[PDB]
Amino acid sequence: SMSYTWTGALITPCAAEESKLPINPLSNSLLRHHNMVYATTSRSASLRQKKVTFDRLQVLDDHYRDVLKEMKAKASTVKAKLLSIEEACKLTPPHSAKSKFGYGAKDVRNLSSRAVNHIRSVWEDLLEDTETPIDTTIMAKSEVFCVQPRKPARLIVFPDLGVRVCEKMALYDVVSTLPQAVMGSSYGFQYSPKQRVEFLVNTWKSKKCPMGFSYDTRCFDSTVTESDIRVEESIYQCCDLAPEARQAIRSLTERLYIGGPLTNSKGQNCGYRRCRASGVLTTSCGNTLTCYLKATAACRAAKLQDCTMLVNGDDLVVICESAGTQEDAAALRAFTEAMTRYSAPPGDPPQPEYDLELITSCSSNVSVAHDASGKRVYYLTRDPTTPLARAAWETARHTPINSWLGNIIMYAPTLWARMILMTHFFSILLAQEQLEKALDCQIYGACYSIEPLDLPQIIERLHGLSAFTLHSYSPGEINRVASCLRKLGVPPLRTWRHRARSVRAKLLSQGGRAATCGRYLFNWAVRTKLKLTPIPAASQLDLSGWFVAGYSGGDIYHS
Ligand SMILES: Cc1ccc(S(=O)(=O)Nc2ccc(Oc3ccc(C(=O)O)cc3)cc2C(=O)O)cc1
Ligand SMILES: [Mg+2]
Repeated sequence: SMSYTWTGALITPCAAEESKLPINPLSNSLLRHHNMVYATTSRSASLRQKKVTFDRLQVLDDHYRDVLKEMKAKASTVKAKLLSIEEACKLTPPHSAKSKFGYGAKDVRNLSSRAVNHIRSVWEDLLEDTETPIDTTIMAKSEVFCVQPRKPARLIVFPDLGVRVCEKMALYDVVSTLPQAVMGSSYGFQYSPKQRVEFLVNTWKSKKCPMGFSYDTRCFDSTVTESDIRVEESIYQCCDLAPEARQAIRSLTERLYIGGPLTNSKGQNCGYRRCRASGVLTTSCGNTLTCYLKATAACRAAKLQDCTMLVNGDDLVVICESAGTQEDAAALRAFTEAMTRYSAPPGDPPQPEYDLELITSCSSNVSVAHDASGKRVYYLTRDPTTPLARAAWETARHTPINSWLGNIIMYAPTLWARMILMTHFFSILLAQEQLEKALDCQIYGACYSIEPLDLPQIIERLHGLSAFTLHSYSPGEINRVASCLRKLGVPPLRTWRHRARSVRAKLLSQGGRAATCGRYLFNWAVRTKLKLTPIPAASQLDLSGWFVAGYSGGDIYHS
């Protein structure tokens, strides 16, 4: 069927939309070619609609059914709990989109009577009505990028706040534990960056002759069929569930997940969706299961040998035993035709890779550097263009979510995160006296509130002390960074080193945690290297829930 149907009403913004990076003294200090940075707006929605609107072709075979059963066998071992209204409310980010029924995220978090009572009526409605398509809002997403040698806006679709809290009640526990139970080590979100690198590196070295490839599905959400979503529900249904949770899942599947009506911000009927909605709780888990199911079966169809996969939502990376250059290229092509029949045609043409550093997955790649001892150390990195562009935008404009903070956290060991992001934001924060103010950022889609001053302990725990001593990065990595800086008009190494020494001096003079940030985060900026010993606070850190599951588009806040 058609992924989308349109009435002709426009996808409208609900306020003024900024498209250009402001000329700001602070941001200009980070990136000078401000004209290369732009934010997508509803003005390009029409372009996106065209690309995501098409008929889906799907042919299921024995391999598909075989794998599905294997997956359900594992799902069968799970017992999901069903969250209380209060537990669900507490999972709503403070900046979550308000309800059209007289209450916002704040009322939900504070368990206001109007919010809880409306939430209860919505739940009761899910138990009683198994057919009525739930309404959803379609909006053009506002994201920042750097121009290329421009991307149209992504379209997000999400139900009312009341429904969102109900989703949490019925499926939060499911989407948090089912993926790992069914997919085991193949489930990417259970890994921290370091553990992802470890898994990838060990898998790679475990092959006699490794061959790997990332597989990019063209607009994955739109390729998801009604069949796919019901297959997804069938897996969820193998879980031991509370009666009400079971009905809620059945109802949400038919009324929301398989599709439904689209309404713009002006309240006008916009069209109909028959594919994955980007803004529901099951999107990450659902996409991961779907991608995993299709790929695993595609692998069997292509006769790839000793396949080891890593799936993060619609992101897939496979590492196998090579059968030789020619055979590999043919097998990859067969794999692709298999995925195509399953309704997951390729966007960028997949290509086999024989150098692990050249494989980009989850927008990142593995690279190696050296610690102070001179020992090789693997770590996760990525082209810094987008991170830097967004860092600039966030410097000039206040944003609910600070991607720079998440990038410092997730890419702490990288040359660019340390040289530029750390230096830039700490100098600004120290100057504005806000080192103590907690800020929100996202990790695998979930929102977290973090204190910049705790960064040293966080980095030590997630990446190890070596994150503060890496040097001698790869020529490929160094060149990518340097070319990025020239492209965006970002100051050179020497400028950042000078700025870094300057902030480090100040951080040290403040004592306490600031001093710790100065010693560990910027030891790279000085010749007189301080001794970096284990930070006591890094022992009493509970960072386990950070890497349990993916929640992008799931409106999740972890506290
Ligand atoms: C966190 C960090 C760690 C070590 C150093 S270093 O000064 O000890 N060595 C390097 C300094 C710059 C660099 O990569 C660049 C970056 C920018 C430019 C440039 O501005 O053109 C040139 C080389 C790579 C390395 C290395 O150890 O491999 C600087 C920053
Ligand atoms: Mg894709």
